[PDB]
Amino acid sequence: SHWAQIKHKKAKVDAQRGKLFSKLIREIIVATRLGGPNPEFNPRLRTAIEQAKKANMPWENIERAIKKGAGELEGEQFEEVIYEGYAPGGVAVMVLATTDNRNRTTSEVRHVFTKHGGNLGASGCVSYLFERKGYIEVPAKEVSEEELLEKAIEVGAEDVQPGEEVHIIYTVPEELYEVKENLEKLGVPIEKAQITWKPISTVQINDEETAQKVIKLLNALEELDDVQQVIANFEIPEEILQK
Repeated sequence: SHWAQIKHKKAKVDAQRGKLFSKLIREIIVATRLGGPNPEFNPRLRTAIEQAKKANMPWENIERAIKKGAGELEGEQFEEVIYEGYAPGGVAVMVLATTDNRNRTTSEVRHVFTKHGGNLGASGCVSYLFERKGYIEVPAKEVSEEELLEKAIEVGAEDVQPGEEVHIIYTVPEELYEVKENLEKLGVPIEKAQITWKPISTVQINDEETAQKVIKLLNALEELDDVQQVIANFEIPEEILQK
């Protein structure tokens, strides 16, 4: 279950909503800038819109976000940037950010890494330790380990890992939406469907001291509005101590 920690079905559907919506708004903006404001020719946008609706984000905010990503070109500038660096214990970290000011975000990220004993590196310092994959989340509460494990295989997934709160399904990146579609067509609810990076191997970290620094670093990166996803290749002995 190495990092699938939303604590138990989302982090907080009350105090944390502004932050979550801010990130959903960014995804709609970038999906729009990347494949157009017309969802019919934009599967990513179709999915971003759906996730926003599922999270109870006002439809007026969803519409506003699409106009911002399309009415783009001067007066915005949101782009996706990938940061790569190392946390203590030799743990590799990729950070997927969507920002309107790269220099600003880079400094915020660099500060976070340094504060926690890590080090932001240059483009390419860790990506060879990960692979780009489709990532699908399905609510544990609503399905079963057994039924889901079978359906994942039935649709033809790359990798599956049960969860206490969420089950995770990985796919070939180009087949992310095809798999999502086939899973919903079989009755499986989808909580999230997005492109992510998956470690090709993990780094075992047994020093409880080091483990805590790694986790605080990752948590700190998550607290940045500019950050969409944080991925690391650590391997920690079943520990819930902290976020």
